[PDB]
Amino acid sequence: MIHLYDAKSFAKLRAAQYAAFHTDAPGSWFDHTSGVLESVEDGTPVLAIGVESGDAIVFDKNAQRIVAYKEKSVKAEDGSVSVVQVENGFMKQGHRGWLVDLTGELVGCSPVVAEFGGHRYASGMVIVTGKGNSGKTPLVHALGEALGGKDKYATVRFGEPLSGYNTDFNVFVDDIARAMLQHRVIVIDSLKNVIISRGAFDLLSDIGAMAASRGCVVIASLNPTSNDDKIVELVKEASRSNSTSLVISTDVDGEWQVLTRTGEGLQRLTHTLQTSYGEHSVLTIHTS
Amino acid sequence: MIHLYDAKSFAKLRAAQYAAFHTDAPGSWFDHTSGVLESVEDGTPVLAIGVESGDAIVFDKNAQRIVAYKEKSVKAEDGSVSVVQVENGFMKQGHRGWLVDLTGELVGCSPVVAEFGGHRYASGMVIVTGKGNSGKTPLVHALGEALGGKDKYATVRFGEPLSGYNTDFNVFVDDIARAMLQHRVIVIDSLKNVIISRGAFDLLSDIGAMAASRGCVVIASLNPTSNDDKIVELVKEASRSNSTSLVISTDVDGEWQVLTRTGEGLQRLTHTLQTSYGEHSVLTIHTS
Amino acid sequence: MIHLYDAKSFAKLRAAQYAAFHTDAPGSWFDHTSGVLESVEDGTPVLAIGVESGDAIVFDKNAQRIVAYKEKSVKAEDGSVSVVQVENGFMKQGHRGWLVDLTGELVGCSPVVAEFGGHRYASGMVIVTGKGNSGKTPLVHALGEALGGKDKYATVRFGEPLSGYNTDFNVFVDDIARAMLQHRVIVIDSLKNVIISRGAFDLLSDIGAMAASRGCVVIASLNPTSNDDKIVELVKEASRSNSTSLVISTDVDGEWQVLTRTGEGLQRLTHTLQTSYGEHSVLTIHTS
Amino acid sequence: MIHLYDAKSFAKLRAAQYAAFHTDAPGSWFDHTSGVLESVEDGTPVLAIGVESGDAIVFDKNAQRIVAYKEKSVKAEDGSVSVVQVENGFMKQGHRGWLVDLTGELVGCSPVVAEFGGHRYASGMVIVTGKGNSGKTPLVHALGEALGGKDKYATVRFGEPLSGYNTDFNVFVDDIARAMLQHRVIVIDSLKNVIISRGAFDLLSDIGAMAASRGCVVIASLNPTSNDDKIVELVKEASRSNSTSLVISTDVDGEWQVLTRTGEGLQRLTHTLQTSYGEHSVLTIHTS
Amino acid sequence: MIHLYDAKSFAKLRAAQYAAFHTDAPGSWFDHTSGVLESVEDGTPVLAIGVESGDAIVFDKNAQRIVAYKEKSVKAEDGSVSVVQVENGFMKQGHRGWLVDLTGELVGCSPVVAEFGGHRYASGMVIVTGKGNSGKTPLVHALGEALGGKDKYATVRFGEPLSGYNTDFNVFVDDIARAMLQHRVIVIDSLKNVIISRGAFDLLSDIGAMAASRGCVVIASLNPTSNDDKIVELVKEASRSNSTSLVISTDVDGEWQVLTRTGEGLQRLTHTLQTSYGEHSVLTIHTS
Amino acid sequence: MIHLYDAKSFAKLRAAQYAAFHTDAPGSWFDHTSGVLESVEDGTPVLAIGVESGDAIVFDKNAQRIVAYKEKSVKAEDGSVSVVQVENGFMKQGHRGWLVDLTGELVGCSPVVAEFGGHRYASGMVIVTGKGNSGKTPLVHALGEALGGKDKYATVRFGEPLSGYNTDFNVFVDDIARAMLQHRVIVIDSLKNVIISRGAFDLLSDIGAMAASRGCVVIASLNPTSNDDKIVELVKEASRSNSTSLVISTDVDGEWQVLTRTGEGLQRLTHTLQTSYGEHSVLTIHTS
Ligand SMILES: Nc1ncnc2c1ncn2[C@@H]1O[C@H](COP(=O)(O)OP(=O)(O)O)[C@@H](O)[C@H]1O
Ligand SMILES: Nc1ncnc2c1ncn2[C@@H]1O[C@H](COP(=O)(O)OP(=O)(O)O)[C@@H](O)[C@H]1O
Ligand SMILES: Nc1ncnc2c1ncn2[C@@H]1O[C@H](COP(=O)(O)OP(=O)(O)O)[C@@H](O)[C@H]1O
Ligand SMILES: Nc1ncnc2c1ncn2[C@@H]1O[C@H](COP(=O)(O)OP(=O)(O)O)[C@@H](O)[C@H]1O
Ligand SMILES: Nc1ncnc2c1ncn2[C@@H]1O[C@H](COP(=O)(O)OP(=O)(O)O)[C@@H](O)[C@H]1O
Ligand SMILES: Nc1ncnc2c1ncn2[C@@H]1O[C@H](COP(=O)(O)OP(=O)(O)O)[C@@H](O)[C@H]1O
Ligand SMILES: [Mg+2]
Ligand SMILES: [Mg+2]
Ligand SMILES: [Mg+2]
Ligand SMILES: [Mg+2]
Ligand SMILES: [Mg+2]
Ligand SMILES: [Mg+2]
Repeated sequence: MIHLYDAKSFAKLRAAQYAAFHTDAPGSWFDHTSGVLESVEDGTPVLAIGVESGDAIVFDKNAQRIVAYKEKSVKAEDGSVSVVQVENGFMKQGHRGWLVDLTGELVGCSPVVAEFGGHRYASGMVIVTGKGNSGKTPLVHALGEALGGKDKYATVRFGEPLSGYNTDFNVFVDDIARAMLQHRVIVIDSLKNVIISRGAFDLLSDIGAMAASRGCVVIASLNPTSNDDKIVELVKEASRSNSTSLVISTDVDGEWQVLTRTGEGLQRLTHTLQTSYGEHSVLTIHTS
Repeated sequence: MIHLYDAKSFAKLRAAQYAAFHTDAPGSWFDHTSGVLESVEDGTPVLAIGVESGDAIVFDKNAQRIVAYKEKSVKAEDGSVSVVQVENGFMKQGHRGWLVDLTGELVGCSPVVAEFGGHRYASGMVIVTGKGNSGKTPLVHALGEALGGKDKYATVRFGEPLSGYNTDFNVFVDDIARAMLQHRVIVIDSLKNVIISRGAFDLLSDIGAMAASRGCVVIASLNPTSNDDKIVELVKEASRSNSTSLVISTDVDGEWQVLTRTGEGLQRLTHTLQTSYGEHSVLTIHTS
Repeated sequence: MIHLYDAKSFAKLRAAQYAAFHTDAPGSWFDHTSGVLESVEDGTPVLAIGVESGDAIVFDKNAQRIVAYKEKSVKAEDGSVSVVQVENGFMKQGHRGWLVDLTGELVGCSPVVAEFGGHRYASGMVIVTGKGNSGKTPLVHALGEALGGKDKYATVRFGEPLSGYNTDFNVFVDDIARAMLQHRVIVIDSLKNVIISRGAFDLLSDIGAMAASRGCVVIASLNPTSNDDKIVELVKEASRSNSTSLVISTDVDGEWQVLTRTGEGLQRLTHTLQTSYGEHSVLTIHTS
Repeated sequence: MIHLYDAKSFAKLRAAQYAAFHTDAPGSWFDHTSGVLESVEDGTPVLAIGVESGDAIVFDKNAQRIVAYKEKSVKAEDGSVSVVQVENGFMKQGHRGWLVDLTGELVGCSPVVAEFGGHRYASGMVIVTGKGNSGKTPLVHALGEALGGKDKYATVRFGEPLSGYNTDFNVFVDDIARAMLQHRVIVIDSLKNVIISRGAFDLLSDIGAMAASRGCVVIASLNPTSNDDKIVELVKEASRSNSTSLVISTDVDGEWQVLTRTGEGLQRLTHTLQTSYGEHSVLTIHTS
Repeated sequence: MIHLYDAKSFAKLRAAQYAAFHTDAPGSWFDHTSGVLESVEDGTPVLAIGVESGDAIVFDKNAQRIVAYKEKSVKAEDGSVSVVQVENGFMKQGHRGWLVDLTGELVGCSPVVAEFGGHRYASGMVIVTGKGNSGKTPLVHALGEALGGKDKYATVRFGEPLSGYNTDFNVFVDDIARAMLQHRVIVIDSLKNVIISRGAFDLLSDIGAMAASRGCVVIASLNPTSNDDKIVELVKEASRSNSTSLVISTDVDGEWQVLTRTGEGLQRLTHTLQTSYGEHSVLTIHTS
Repeated sequence: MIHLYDAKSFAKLRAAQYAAFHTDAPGSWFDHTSGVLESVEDGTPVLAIGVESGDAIVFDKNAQRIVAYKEKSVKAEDGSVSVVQVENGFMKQGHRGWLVDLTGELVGCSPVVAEFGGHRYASGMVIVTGKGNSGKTPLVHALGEALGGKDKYATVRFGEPLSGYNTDFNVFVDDIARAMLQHRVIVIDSLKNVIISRGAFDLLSDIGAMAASRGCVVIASLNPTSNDDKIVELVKEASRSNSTSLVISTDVDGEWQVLTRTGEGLQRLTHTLQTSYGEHSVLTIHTS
């Protein structure tokens, strides 16, 4: 919905957004939205996501697809009306994204998802990309483990000529919905096949916000299949745009740069990462 | 409708347009159209706006969508006939834009929306853009506050990987209609995802005029996701074209230029803005 | 229809075409076609024009849209057959353009629409364009007044972020049909939003001839939203092509060049225009 | 249909093709096909031509459109089967082009259409083009008169902002069919609006052969609306390709070059033309 | 179908393919498939070829189109199933290409179609192209005669502004099917209008193989209508790709180069051709 | 489905993936999935693959197309639900790829398909490409024989102007499904005609993973029909992307480089190949 502000309420909002990243307990936001989701009435649509065609499928709090749901409406504080209707396994009415309010008046944040190596990481979309054929896969997985911390991280595999990899876009989105609905730390191996169909385009556009709202982090690998020219710069551009945080390779081997958007209109941060390989290509991110 | 003129009536028109920006009390035009809107018969369509598909949805004076409305016509002074019909929540007949006359014979104006720091600002579409990754978001919000003055400004959020941001174009237009129907000062955070679908294209084309007619100002952020080359110049071009006023960054940090179209065939004005950051990235525009 | 010629009839045609611009009383052609139109049977389709989709709407001599009209045919001298049929507010049968013969055997002319400042001006399409952000709007209006002479000129407003401006293409064409059917001098403020949909493309293609045939002049503003490069030259090219006359800005401030096509295969003329601003940006074209 | 050859029959064919241009009486071929057409059964489809959409309309020997024609077939010498069927004013079955055999075994010719100034001219498509804004219209008309000789030439007007010009593609093709069915010399003023829709594309592809087969000549003006760069060379290229003969302007004023294809695999000829203007821009081609 | 191989069967295959070009009696393959075709049950579909739309028409051994054919299936050695069904004159089921097995286990060959001037020529698609406006038409016909030898060669005419030339793609494919079904040597004058519609694209893709399988040769003219730049090189590229043999012009007048693919994975051969003109542009290829 | 990991389970996965290529008995994975497939219930869909249109056809364990299959669902460990439904010979419900789990928890592998010349080769997609018109066909076949070892390799022929070659994309995919379902080593001669339709695009995207999952290797020829410029580098790029292993030609004649992806996030290997020709172009890869 839309929000109204004057100098005073605006200053309160910014402080709140600033706190959501800098002072809130890492992962607290995720815990909060988890509570919101489980309090939702059984059978209630909570998430709509677009499929390849452009239509969208709907899920409930248990990551189960909703096939039929008689039209229902809701009136917001803003005075706007939200309406949802699922028919024949497709959203007849409604919009893509979260179908229940997780944020409330607190919007425009990059909820702290985790803390590691002396740095706070934001939830939302995190694109790992840069100089082709580098160690992007090893890096997303190490990051997945580090940010998961005490928790296991979820892995969504898509579009790679390796065993067991799904290459059907509709299964892919189904995997993403389940992931964001049930896990704080998520890895998507190769966004290569997405970058275009309507559903695919919808994904670039919706994922970051969906994740940021849930308070989860989606760490996606994006190796520029394109040339080895300054075309990567265009990819890196289209990435800072659709991402909450960016992670790109550098001149120095094993080194990556992390560019984080800490929130709406807030300062963008940058810190470095040093990594090394161990047995069976398991990558480790040096902390201290 | 069309209007006829001879040297004398034309000179009267120009003086009137000139007055609408230079001498009218700031915000008076908004107040006037507000009165026109509330005098409208209950259930009467007042605004039609295109959705992604290209079809358009219709609203009444209370920003409530009209779903069914039996065909009805009206005969203008021009002799032309206006017809509106809504069926199944879509305009069966009519046109995009205001469905009731707010301007009358006084057209081609840039109604003064507010006065601040010794400068008058025009209503209509205001695009804030320029050298990528600058302080565009902080700037639209400060401007929102400044022009709102005694009033709160409305904020429409769209297409950013931040928490609570809607990424569905149809919700977006719904948010814009409600805003222009109820608030004089409006901020749209990121027009990035719009720039293309038919509805999106319709938006660039219709917004400025819809706002100018209402007498409200829509301050939209437009960070060129494109290259960091002279591609921004093309964006800045496509912006002077669809905007009533333009605000672009300069060589000097914190400094912006405001290019205003004061009205049909009237002189274009330019003045400078100096800004600075405070706590939690709240931007302040220096007045005196 | 098609016309046959031998050296002698051809010479008579050229003399007639030459006369239609050089010796006929300015505006006499308009008066003539007005008479032809009013003699048309009531309810008879006289003008068909394409809408955005590509379909076309039909009007009668009073600029009223025809919604239903049972198929009817006519046999020309050429032996060809003209057929018109309107159903559900759309041309089921027929062609775009004038649906009744206004020209007869006298075709390929640039009927003199007016005389001013010692120069004769042709009817048809007149595009005013050149070096971006110049005084194109002030210029079309001054021209509108000058060529209107004793008569008021009609103003069609479209696609500008100013108050009261229509931004819906279908209303636009409706405004153009009414204008050409009832006024000898017409101004279209901004063809910017047209230059593409089928209806829009149809417009560039049909307007000049429709106007030339009616004997009216359509003075359209065309500010190249494009770059500030030699892209304007391409616009200026696409303009000499679809126009009867061209008006472009020069190196010298306030000066414009008028390139006129005086008729089929006839000589193209060029003369200069000196202008200056007065109060409220009202432009004046210096005569003597 | 397809034809079989051995060295001997091939040599006979080439001699025949050579004769069709070099020794046959100018215009004899046209006379011959005229006889073939008038011997055709009444109501029999003889010519099919594509309209803008891609569908095609059918005509009889009197240039009257056929609206309904029950399926009918014919077996050729080749063993192939020709089938025609018209329903609802459109070819349900059949192909574009001549629907009755005018050529027989004698194909691949450029029938001499006329002789003038000591040169033989071929029937078929003749494109007049070159350096923009030159005297193309005056040139096609003089050529029309010269090649018409004792006969009047037919003039098809299309896509120019002049009075009486049709701008509807479907009327255009209707005009072309009637012309080729009834006149040996034809002028098409401006192919500018054709160069793209399916019908338009069909035209470039079919006209030359239709004309060559009939034994008539279609002299079309093609002023490159495009740049004033070496883009004209690309137009001149696309012209030698779809034309039987080419006529292009030179460095010298009033001078044109005529490049003629004398027949299948035969030598291409070139000769020069000197022209001058008289009263009312009537152009004259110097003979002796 | 698919074929299985080990080192030994593979070596047998290669020897067989090598034999099909180097030692088999020229034209023997054509004779063989002719026998296979005539042994086919009456009314049995034998060839399917795509029309402009993308659908395909079906023919029987006598080059007669099949309009209705009740679904029928066949089980191959490979275990795969072939199914054909024609309804309303279109392939409801089946695939493009030969509908009966002509090759068997012997695939990947370039059957020798003829011997002339001390060189063996392969069946399949032969594209004659190179430096624009050269003697391509004279060359395909001389080649047609030479390879036809004791037999007449068939000529398919398409897309040229000459008398009697078909310009309808559907008639064209109909002509090609009849040709390949009844003649060993075939000439297609101008593939210019094909190079794009689906049917046209299908043609480039299917012809070479259809011809190679039949054991006939299709000699097609392809004059690059494109620029006179290194764009011909791109055409020459797209030609080596879709052709069995390539024939291109050289620096020396009258000289051409013949690049032949002798078979699957086999060596590509090249030899030169010297030609000269006689009366009526009949070209002769010098043998001894 | 999605998989969850912590540092420990992740390390176990990587070791397992590493083992699938480095220590498992060559071809053991293929044998394993063969067992899984034959244990599948009769009539059960096991593989779905896209056809040109974009729809997909379904096969059972015997490579027989399924035409009708009443909707059926399955619940995975992940909690996700797999659903399949075939109607009118097309997948009404389901996804492209394997319809039964062959991998299980062991995903992201490059199963060793064979060992030869002291090197292990991975299953999945193998693209052979590089400097145009080289010995790509001889190379894929030698590789087919070498990797087949004790077994015969399967050969799928497509899009080449040679005898017996299928040029219909739908037959092609039918050939690929049968191959991957029944043979460990597969050769596809020319992917040239695929590189675009939806089905074709689906193929590039799905094949590698389908093969890797089955444990079979698809060796495809890809001669860049494109220029002879650095366009091949772009092809070589689009190839490393969709391939499990890459084989490209070098400066040295007969020499090729083999770039292998050994598994998810694992090290990429490179080794060289020396080859020579024998009789009838049979290529031999030098081992010792
Ligand atoms: N032990 C290692 N030492 C150095 N580099 C390694 C090691 N293990 C893996 N890599 C690199 O990690 C990458 C493998 O993961 P992959 O997903 O295929 O690559 P990418 O991130 O470029 O998409 C490769 O570029 C590979 O060369
Ligand atoms: N306190 C500050 N001092 C200097 N720059 C700031 C400060 N706070 C925010 N910014 C800048 O404001 C911008 C943040 O808002 P954001 O919307 O993400 O950027 P943009 O306007 O480029 O779209 C960033 O470019 C950030 O670097
Ligand atoms: N009094 C004036 N003196 C000089 N220039 C003026 C004056 N009044 C208006 N203009 C110019 O006229 C133009 C305003 O009309 P507008 O329609 O917005 O421009 P354009 O013709 O470039 O589309 C502007 O370029 C403005 O700078
Ligand atoms: N008497 C004349 N002397 C010199 N040029 C002339 C004369 N009459 C006409 N022209 C030229 O003939 C052309 C007019 O015909 P038009 O159809 O508009 O041009 P185009 O052939 O370039 O399409 C113009 O280029 C004009 O300048
Ligand atoms: N007797 C001849 N001497 C030299 N060239 C000739 C002779 N006869 C024909 N030609 C050339 O043969 C070609 C004619 O056949 P055509 O099909 O029109 O050409 P193309 O092969 O370029 O498509 C022309 O380029 C023409 O100049
Ligand atoms: N005996 C041989 N010696 C050298 N080169 C050969 C030999 N046999 C075949 N070749 C080469 O192998 C290739 C033939 O297979 P083909 O599929 O047509 O080529 P490509 O791999 O370029 O697609 C050709 O480039 C040919 O010149
Ligand atoms: Mg990766
Ligand atoms: Mg912003
Ligand atoms: Mg203007
Ligand atoms: Mg002309
Ligand atoms: Mg040719
Ligand atoms: Mg090959």
